Amino acid sequence: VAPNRSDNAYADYVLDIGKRIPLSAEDLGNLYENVIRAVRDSRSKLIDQHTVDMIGNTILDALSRSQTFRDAVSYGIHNKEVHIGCIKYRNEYELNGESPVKVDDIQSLTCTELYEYDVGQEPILPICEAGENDNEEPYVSFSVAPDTDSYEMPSWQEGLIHEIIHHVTGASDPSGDSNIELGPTEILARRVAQELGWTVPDFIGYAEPDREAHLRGRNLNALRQAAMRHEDNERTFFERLGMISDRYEASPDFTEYSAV
Ligand SMILES: [Zn+2]
Repeated sequence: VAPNRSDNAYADYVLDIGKRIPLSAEDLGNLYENVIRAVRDSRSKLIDQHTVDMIGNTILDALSRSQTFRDAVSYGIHNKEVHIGCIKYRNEYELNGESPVKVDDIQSLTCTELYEYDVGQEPILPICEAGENDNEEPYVSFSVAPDTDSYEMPSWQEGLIHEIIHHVTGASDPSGDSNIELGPTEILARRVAQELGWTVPDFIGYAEPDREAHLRGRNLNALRQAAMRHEDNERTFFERLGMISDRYEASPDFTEYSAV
């Protein structure tokens, strides 16, 4: 009666059901407050204030201007998936397997090492996923935010929304090595992007080589931009990043960037 969480058809199945109780002005008003709070409470797991702002602004803009996003969010709330206000955000990264880098610790990385090797050989990669901690509290881990007005911004925004859709609809990515279908999560993310005017490349498969290479490129660039935003505080930037990646609570006020 219901499509598999992995089938393309799951996308329209959840939207139709979400439409049944649409978000009212009051509902929306409360979701704004909830989102602000969750983003605020995410600060200890994010890299800088810029990323905090971009995450917050992106979600609020999506709730505000995307019918699809509202429907997906309303579905979650009314049909026993995740309430958007429960999701917190992280910038977890991991070491790359093929990287030749002298270091073996995120904390000891440098800006030069990000720019030294191109895609394939970069030192670290973001963990992009929708997961939960031991308390079953839902989180999104995602790339640090690129610069305002960077080429990478719309794709980064689309990918952030993608991860949120995993929690909020229960939708999954394709079952295997899918080169010709996006899966329901990406379909929904792409519809949101279209409604919001976020230009992204027109891929047809979740795992087609061109998509893989694009994400890799986008992520490396976002990270390089983030590191450069904190060039003066290089050592503490990477300390904060390794700390997040080691799942420790970092300063909610971004102490490691203060004048001290
Ligand atoms: Zn996914």
